[PDB]
Amino acid sequence: MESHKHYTQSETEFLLSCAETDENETLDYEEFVKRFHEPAKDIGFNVAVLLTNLSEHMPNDTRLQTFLELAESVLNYFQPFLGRIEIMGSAKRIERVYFEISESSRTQWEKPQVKESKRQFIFDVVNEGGEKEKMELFVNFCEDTIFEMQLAAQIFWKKIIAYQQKLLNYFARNFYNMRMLALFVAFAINFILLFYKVSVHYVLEESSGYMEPTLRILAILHTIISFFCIIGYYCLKVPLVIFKREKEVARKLEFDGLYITEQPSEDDIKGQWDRLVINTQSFPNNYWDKFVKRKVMDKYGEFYGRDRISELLGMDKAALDFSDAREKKKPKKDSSLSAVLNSIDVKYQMWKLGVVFTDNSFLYLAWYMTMSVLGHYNNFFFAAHLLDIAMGFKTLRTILSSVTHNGKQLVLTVGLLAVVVYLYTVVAFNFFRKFYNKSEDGDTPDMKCDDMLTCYMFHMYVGVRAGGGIGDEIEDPAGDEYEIYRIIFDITFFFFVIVILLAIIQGLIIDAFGELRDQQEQVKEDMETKCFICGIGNDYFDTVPHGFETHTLQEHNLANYLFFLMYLINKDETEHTGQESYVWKMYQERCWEFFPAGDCFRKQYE
Amino acid sequence: TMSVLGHYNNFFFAAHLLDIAMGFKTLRTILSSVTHNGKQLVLTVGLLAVVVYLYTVVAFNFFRKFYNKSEDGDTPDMKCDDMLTCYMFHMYVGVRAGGGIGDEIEDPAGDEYEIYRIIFDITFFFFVIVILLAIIQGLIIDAFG
Amino acid sequence: YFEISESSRTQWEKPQVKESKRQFIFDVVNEGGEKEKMELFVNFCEDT
Ligand SMILES: [Ca+2]
Ligand SMILES: [Zn+2]
Repeated sequence: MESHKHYTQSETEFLLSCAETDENETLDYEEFVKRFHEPAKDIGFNVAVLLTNLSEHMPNDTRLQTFLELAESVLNYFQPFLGRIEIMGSAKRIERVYFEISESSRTQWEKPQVKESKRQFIFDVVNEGGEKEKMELFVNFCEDTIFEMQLAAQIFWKKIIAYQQKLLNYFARNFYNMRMLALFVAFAINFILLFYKVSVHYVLEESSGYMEPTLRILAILHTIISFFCIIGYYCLKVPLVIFKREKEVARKLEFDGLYITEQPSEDDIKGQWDRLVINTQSFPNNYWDKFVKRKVMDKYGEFYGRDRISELLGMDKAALDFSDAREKKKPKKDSSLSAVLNSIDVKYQMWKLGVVFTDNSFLYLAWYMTMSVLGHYNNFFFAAHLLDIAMGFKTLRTILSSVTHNGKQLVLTVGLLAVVVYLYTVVAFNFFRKFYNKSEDGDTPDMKCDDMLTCYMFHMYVGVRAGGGIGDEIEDPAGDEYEIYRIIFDITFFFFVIVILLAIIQGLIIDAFGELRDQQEQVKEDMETKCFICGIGNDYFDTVPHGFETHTLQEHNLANYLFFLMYLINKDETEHTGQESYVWKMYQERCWEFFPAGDCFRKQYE
Repeated sequence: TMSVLGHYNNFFFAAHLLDIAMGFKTLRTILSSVTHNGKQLVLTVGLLAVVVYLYTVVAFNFFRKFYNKSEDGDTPDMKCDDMLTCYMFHMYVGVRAGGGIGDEIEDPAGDEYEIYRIIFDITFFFFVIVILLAIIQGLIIDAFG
Repeated sequence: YFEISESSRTQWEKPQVKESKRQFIFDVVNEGGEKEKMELFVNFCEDT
């Protein structure tokens, strides 16, 4: 401690004065730091927040300058522990509030799935969401993310359950690695299936042993890995989506009265599926708000009937359960002795199944599993697993979303194409029917136009795909009886169908791909040259070196805002400061006017 | 090294004609364009290979009696009677026929697989010819632009 | 105000200096923005 260049002799002797000397000349540094560091850390963080507030408010004071050099000598330890937010409220001015950030919160934020959720939120809030619901979506994302961080941190009856929990946690932790291994095994199976031949009798001929049994080995391994992937997903991401839906339906019940006063429509299947379990037993299982039932009861009980509310919301004959629990409640209760199973609520379980079977990703993994099962029957069904790279990469997802994007325009252009092909078909069927003789020697003429449906199909199957119309494959007229009419027909066909409509669908898909790529680049450039919270711009902060960088990484950090919301939630109110209590009241009343809309600390002060 | 190799075989001096591409400006622009959207080009080519492979396996299972590339024979030159040969024939003819793959193999002309064969061929000419090949074309043209 | 040498003018009129100048202009207006523009310009002046 005297040679590590971080202590002078006075400090070294002051620190040896704190020794224990347990009669053998030995100190236990373990208990030393377990006893002498935690309160020191807490009060040091408090005084560091005080000094940082004083610094960021009153600059350029030599006495405060030495105070600040000592302050930063201390802050070199509390830099990753203090966070700052710019609130706008209760004073008509920007206020820099400070708070504590937990190492656990930092780790759970550094977790991968949290980063994936963050990038997805950024993308779908800059693409679709504007500025009226931007803060709404951001606060919803913060809530979903703190729930996801809690889940990631969480990641005879006492012998099987404690092991199945560990197994599910391991699967949820290695879900992504399971996906990569599944992709690699699928590529291997497809390579082996490429090394193939036929004799009516399928055999893998191109190799000499060591390749037939490994195919079945990799097939059963891929099936096992697909089952492991779906099991890990069901315990890693299903909690998040069911929590989102529970929060949505609970807030619709509380604020809007979706199933009390403004009953949903008949086409919205989501409304009906939520009405299915607005009255279940354990309705808020993941929203951590087990009192939305009593809240909506107290809100809509004196107008629509308290008994009616209690029967439509579940928990019948328990309108006095609150008073019974407030006055001489029961201490506890054993689970059961004869009812080991069926304790769960079948209604809520069916609701969970119905919400996971329309997740658009659980469905993808289910299709993956069924394709593996079918590949066990016929090995060539493992080729469908090669499409996993299209969903794994970015620009491939862009191509797929492009071919899906202009869906209605594509379908209607294809319909118009079919209609012009049908019109050209009927004119060729009436007039130019002696020219559709597809034979070289015969002598049996293979007339493709001597039937309406066959002629229409020959048209839609040759004339659309000949690249030069339809006349370049059937016989040339070469006779002054229908020459001019036949040529005008063929040139009009090659004009409207080949170089116009086919080109229209081509350009439709190409422009959809270009638009999707261009929106992605615009989202990237907006995140790179514009602030998310305030959105003042980049040239304003491009005055001091790294100005915009420090502004977006210190003052208006989305991670800092999320950590501040987590701190307010875990703050144990009646201990909030003025600004913290104000922000908490705004968050409870769902107003979000405390975000800096068109101002920042630099724009407000010097 | 190309000059040294041209001393061995004189035709290696043809590689020196590419010096104008680096000497001029718009030619360097064309080369930097074909290099620019590199990852997007590679991944679009991979997706192209994948759809060609899927169309290959469906043609290999169902429409294998139509790949008879002969005029007189009498020995049938079946190009689809092997998986790798069928995939290669696909990636080598159906991508570059300009009108799909059905415009070079025999017409079904029979009410047994006619509708399925035509839907297969029109979907091929749609996805591979006038969509994905067009996507790579537009990628390079837009990089140049 | 300052003095400019005829030697400096000639070496600036040299061709490779003009090539380096145009390359710097191109790759400082294309990739470089305004935060590192003066950095790149001073580095170019030293190289030149
Ligand atoms: Ca208080
Ligand atoms: Zn900002």
